[PDB]
Amino acid sequence: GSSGSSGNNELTQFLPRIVTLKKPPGAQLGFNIRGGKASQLGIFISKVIPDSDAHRAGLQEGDQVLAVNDVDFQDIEHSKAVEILKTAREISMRVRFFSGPSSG
Repeated sequence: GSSGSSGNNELTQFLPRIVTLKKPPGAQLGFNIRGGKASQLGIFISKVIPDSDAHRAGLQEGDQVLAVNDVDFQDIEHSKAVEILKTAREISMRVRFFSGPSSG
């Protein structure tokens, strides 16, 4: 199953956002994913096509992918992360700010 929240909310602070993609007919994600081999690492926005749904969705090299379509992306293979996204008709992963206000 799948459940969400409807209405209206806008309080950016430290909450994970939802980057949903529609993906047009004849598209290909529009970005790559890095991190993940065997250890665990994480699935982050390796690269984003400068003219894709993600680029528009507001994706930025760094937006860590917590989970994708419920499935967690904390301990998953790269290919899987690539496959899932692809296979998955509709992309709906959980991302969140993974960078402080410039340490120092």
